[PDB]
This record gives sequence, C-alpha cells and structure tokens, in this order.
Amino acid sequence: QIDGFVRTLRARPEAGGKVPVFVFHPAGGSTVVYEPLLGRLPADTPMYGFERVEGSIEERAQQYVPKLIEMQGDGPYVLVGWSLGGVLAYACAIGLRRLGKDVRFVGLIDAVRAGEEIPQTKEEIRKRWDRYAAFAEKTFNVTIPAIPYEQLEELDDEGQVRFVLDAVSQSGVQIPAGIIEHQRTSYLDNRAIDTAQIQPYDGHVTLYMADRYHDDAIMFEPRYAVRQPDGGWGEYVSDLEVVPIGGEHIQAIDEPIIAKVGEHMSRALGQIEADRT
Ligand SMILES: COc1ccc(-c2noc(C(=O)N[C@@H](C#N)Cc3ccc(C(=O)N4CCC4)cc3)n2)cc1OC
Repeated sequence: QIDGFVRTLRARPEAGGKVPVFVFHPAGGSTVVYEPLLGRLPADTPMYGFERVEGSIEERAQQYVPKLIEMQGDGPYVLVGWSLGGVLAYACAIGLRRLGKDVRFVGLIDAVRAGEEIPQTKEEIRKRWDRYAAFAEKTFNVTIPAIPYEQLEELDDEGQVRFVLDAVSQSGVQIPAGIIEHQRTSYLDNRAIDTAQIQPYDGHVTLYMADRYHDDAIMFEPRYAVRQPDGGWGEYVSDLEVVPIGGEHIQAIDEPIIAKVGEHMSRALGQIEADRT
C-alpha cells in the first residue's frame, strides 16, 4: 500500500471508474488520517495519499506533480488536504494548470492563513525563540539563559529546530531517534507554509472552514489566533467557496465534523462524474 511517497487508501479499478481523490499529508501525520473522509465519500471513489518530501512548498509540488501525471494523465484532477496538506494540494493545482491539465476540484480542509503575515525577519526570529523559551521555562520548570540569537538567525527553520534539539541532547539520557525526528520534521513542515509563494488560481477552490485554530497552533504561531473571512485565499482565488464546518482546526479531519465535509464533497464529486457522462 505504500509505494515511495504514494499511499493507496482505495485503489482505482483497472479501467475507467470514478475520478480518484488525491490527498496530501498534514504536518506530523501521514495520509491514514483521510480514512474517515474516505468513508463519507461515494462508494468506489479511489483515493491516493501523498506523503512527506523535502523542500519549499513549490519544490515539494515539483516532486508531486510528475507523479500525479503518471497516475492520472490529463485529468480530471481532484486535490484535497487538511492543514499543510491543503497548501500542498493548492500548489499541485497551480502546477498542473501551468501544464494545461484539467483541475476540477481543490478542497482545502481548514487550510486557513494566519490572520497577519508572518514576517521573515531577524526581529521575528528573536521574538519567536523568546516566546518558545518562556513556554519551556514554565512547562519544564527551568530557566533558559541568554539565547544565541546570531546563530539562530543565520539558519532556516530546519536548522534552527535542529540546533535547539541538538543542544538538549548533549546532556542527560539519549532521546530516541523517532521522537527527535518527528519533532524536527513536524516543525519544519509547518514552517514551510510561512514562505509559500501563493499563485493565483483560475478554478474553483472549496475551503472547509472551522471556527478557530486550536491552542497548540496558536502557541506555535500566535498569528493563528485571528482568521479572515476568506482564510487568506480571496486575493488569489476569485472563484472561492467557503463551507463553514465549526469546531477547531484539529477536529476538522475527524468524525463528526468530517461528515459535513464528506456530505459536501460527495455532491461536488457527483457533479463532476455527471459532467463526464
Ligand atoms: C493564501 O495564503 C495562505 C492560505 C492558507 C495558509 C494555511 N493553510 O493551512 C495552514 C495551516 O494549517 N497551518 C498550520 C501550521 N503551521 C497550522 C497549524 C499549526 C500548528 C499545529 C500543531 O498542532 N502543532 C504545532 C506543534 C503541534 C497544527 C496546525 N496555513 C497559508 C497561507 O499563506 C501563508
């Protein structure tokens, strides 16, 4: 069921059949999280999951788009994701369109921009790490000494989190490799969003919109405390539909909330299959 970065959640028939749904992984999870959604979609809808790759959002989409084409040719493309996965689906839709492929549905499952832009500055790096330090002092009941701001600010997001994790592991017990790896890659995958270069898109985007980010998101980046009516997509997408779903971001992928998403998506897929026949 895993072939490189492609997971088969439901294999398509050998010939013809329904348009597959391509889903994209969240930060810190795999595409197994789309199983509840799969169960709310029509029977026999194929679903393939794209798992983690390295690079900027644009570079990741450059790895995905050739594989999408190998599996599905000229289209129709249905592209869906929650959280980071929505940003990935969108970057793949832009990429496919540039190659003239037929993208008919882009489903963003609470892929909502921070309500203020995240500055890419030294001052923001300082502020971020001071925040994080303060959370570490309270949670672990320690004092953190002066932060080495020069060292952090010459690093990208991966380098900063690596340097901090490596400092922690110079002292005391050896932390299992799986735990360090998961923390490092979840952090950098979430930070890859901040510098996404969002390009306008000329087709229909559907944004399933929760009420708010959960608290851990807001601790990670306080600008997720506020959200705009268009989730930050309006200037880029003229043909934007918002489907309110309630709850918190973290709950959007799970039952019961995923049932509203699935009910809606099923109607959209129904329309797509009708337009083919
Ligand atoms: C058009 O402009 C944009 C539109 C949409 C977006 C966007 N779409 O999706 C997201 C998103 O979901 N960001 C996640 C992150 N980062 C949220 C999150 C954070 C933290 C956690 C968590 O639980 N943590 C931390 C450690 C345990 C979970 C989710 N942003 C971005 C845009 O431009 C930059």
